[PDB]
Amino acid sequence: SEISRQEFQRRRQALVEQMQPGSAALIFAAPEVTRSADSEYPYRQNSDFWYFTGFNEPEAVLVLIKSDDTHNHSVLFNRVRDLTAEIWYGRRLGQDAAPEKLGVDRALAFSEINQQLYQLLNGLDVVYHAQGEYAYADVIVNSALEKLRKGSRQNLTAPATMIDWRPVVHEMRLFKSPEEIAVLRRAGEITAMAHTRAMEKCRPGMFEYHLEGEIHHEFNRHGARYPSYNTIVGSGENGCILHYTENECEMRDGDLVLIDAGCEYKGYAGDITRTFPVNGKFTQAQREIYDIVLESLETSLRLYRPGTSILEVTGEVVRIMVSGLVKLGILKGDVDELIAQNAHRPFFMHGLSHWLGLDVHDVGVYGQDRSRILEPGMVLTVEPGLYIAPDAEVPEQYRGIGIRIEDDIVITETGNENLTASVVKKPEEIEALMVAARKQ
Ligand SMILES: [Mn+2]
Ligand SMILES: [Mn+2]
Repeated sequence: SEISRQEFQRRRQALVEQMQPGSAALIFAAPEVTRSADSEYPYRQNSDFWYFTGFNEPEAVLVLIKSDDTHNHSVLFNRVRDLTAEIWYGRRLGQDAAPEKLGVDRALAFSEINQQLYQLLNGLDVVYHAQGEYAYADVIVNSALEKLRKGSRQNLTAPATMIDWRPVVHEMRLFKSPEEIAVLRRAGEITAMAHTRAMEKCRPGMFEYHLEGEIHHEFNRHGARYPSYNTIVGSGENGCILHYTENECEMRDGDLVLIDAGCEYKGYAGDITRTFPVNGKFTQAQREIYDIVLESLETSLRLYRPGTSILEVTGEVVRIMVSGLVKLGILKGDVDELIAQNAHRPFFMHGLSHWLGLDVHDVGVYGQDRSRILEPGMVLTVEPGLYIAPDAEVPEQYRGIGIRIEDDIVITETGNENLTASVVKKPEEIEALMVAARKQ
């Protein structure tokens, strides 16, 4: 699945629609990033730029100009085609194929941007710019405006009003279209298949990074070349570290292993977290902590729908965590009192949900304490967890236990759709899965 050319145009129009007459929106592409010396990291396009263009190239600037309520055109600045640069690095689009390929009106050379941009801005009243996003962008836009302020003798005028378009654009990215939901849906299946794979390959003696390998390979097998974020494979005490990415330790029999890994498919992120026994059989202590986290997840999945909020559902989860923690001796006291004093924080110290989209931790306003009312189109993760420090003053059997069980969902008109439910989470199911795999 993917975003059709019709859709990028629709997005560009949706933004233009909100623009004031006599203005221009400048959206810059992401700079190339060094990994070491004359080596660069696999290029990743700025998410906002990509959202409107789907163009995976550096040194590109999309300009949307709006004259009035029905008159608007677009200018794209991108790299000039060049034969030496194309024999070495990859094929470029160039100004000639650009207008047709990217659905833009005019396509100029990036090398000409400083000679061209001020001409495009001259005479307008407003210019939408994400000031501070990129330093190279700030230099360009500022000198275009300084040329305009300084050239009144040449009859040039600079738009006195600058407006950040991020709030507007991010508010748009917050609500997914059916096309996007279809992409994310695939991102979910791919990530789910990867998680199922790790569970089936896991054996005591294997290193944590080995499961990172199996996960990344499965991503690749379905056309998702890169992970949306750095893979977490924390076994034993490592599972207590939220973003444990070193994955350097040998997975031992008896310990649990928490895998937090997601694929990047057509620019969209997949978040899945699954915790399971390295040996395929949960101990009673492990099962006791797991059940509380699983109930938090299952209940939240049941609760999430239009009308509620992340804050509201989180309350139901805190309640479940405290109740369960008291029953095991991890917490001591009256449930309602412990709740009121937020007694779960030393064990569950992060949010229950984040927006999900082009960025794992997607854009979009949450509202104070993430209280915003959920509406159809919003896509989020559902990820309860309990991390009992190795030196926590609680019954020994719970020390060094880290468990998270994260699903990705879409708020539908009546409830929500679970994009990552194709990878098992119930303990009997996880055990059955691992046992079936260990035959062969
Ligand atoms: Mn997440
Ligand atoms: Mn995650």
